[PDB]
Parts: sequence; C-alpha cells; structure tokens
Amino acid sequence: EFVKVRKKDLERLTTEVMQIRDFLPRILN
Amino acid sequence: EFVKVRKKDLERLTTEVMQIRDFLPRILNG
Amino acid sequence: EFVKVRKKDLERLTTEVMQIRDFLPRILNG
Amino acid sequence: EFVKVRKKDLERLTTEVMQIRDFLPRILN
Repeated sequence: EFVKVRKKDLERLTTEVMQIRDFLPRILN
Repeated sequence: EFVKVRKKDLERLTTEVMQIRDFLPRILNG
Repeated sequence: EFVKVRKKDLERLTTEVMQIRDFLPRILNG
Repeated sequence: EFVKVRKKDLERLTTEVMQIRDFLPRILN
C-alpha cells in the first residue's frame, strides 16, 4: 500500500527532527 | 505536491516517533 | 551516571518531541 | 533549575533521533 503525504509536511518534519538531532548533543555535553 | 510513501515506512516512522514520545517520562522524572 | 540538564532545555526538548508527535495525524491521513 | 538525567537515556534517545533523521531522507526521496 502507498499513502500520499504532503512533501512540505515531510520537509517540515525533517526540519524538526534535524533541530532535535542538533539540540541533544548540547544537552548531552 | 505529494510523495507516495509505502504504508510500512509510515508505520515504521510512526513507531519510531512513539518511542521518542514515550521516553519523555524517563527524561523528565529526575 | 547522570547529566545535570537545565530544566529549560528539557522543556524545549519536550516541546520539540511533542511537535513531532503531533505531526502524525497529518502524515498518516493521506 | 537542573534536573538529573541518566546519560544512557540521553544516549538512547540520541540514537533513536539519529535513526529517524536517517530514515526520513529515504521516505522523502
């Protein structure tokens, strides 16, 4: 099965994930 | 614009997001 | 081992996690 | 205020975040 997903929603989610990915190192150190 | 995503990939993504979500009590409880 | 984290950083982290969590309906609804 | 957080919990969360960060590009393309 395939689901249509808005490209801009995946891009916004990617940005949010990237933001957490770059924030956690600061917390860990 | 829409991207055609495999339902199994969205199911994996959902599960990964839920695992992060359900880490919050452990992180916040001290 | 424990890391001393600023409460404001955990609050930011929590909010970031919740934003990702609350994206799931939009991603899954088609 | 400071909160004590288990280092291994932040490391596990980092791993989970990194896994999503590397998975979303595959979905987006």
